[PDB]
Amino acid sequence: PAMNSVFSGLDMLILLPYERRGTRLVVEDYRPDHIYCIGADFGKNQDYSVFSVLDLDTGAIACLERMNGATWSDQVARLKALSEDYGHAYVVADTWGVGDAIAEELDAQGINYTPLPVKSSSVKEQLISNLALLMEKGQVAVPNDKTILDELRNFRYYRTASGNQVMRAYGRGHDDIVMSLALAYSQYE
Ligand SMILES: [Mn+2]
Repeated sequence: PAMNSVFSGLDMLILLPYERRGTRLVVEDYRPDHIYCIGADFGKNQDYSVFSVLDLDTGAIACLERMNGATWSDQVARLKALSEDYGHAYVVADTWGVGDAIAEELDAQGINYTPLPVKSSSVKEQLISNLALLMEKGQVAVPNDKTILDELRNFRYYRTASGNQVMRAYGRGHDDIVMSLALAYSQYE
């Protein structure tokens, strides 16, 4: 890792085998004795949407769905399906800048969700520092997928012109997986 890497506790990340079923990485099927939530980062234009199903009883990701270019309505429909598959799991939705259609459709489709708008660097810092702490404590468990692990590895610290800390992907990379995971783990106790 670089000097400015955010996830200094990557060595304590638990790596889980999975089956790739289309856009889903399935670690395990629904356990009805457990309670789940889903961290949801939507894709605005050609950005990736990522939905991370977290078993709140074990702290392990059960399923992660990722794609780009899906229509807004299809993103909501895929989220509905995931929620229903995991016992009407509640969605932690980053509602910031998603547009009226997704917001309206979450309600119109009766999706079980709570808003967590990632509306500033301060909110992002809260989410990320919680994920990083849980990770160092050996409480984060994710599909053992190189794309996921690489996005975590390449998440780094930078300073703005005003001196404020920001966190983002190295180079010209993506962080939708990082954010989806952080949205899920925001609920984990
Ligand atoms: Mn994103």
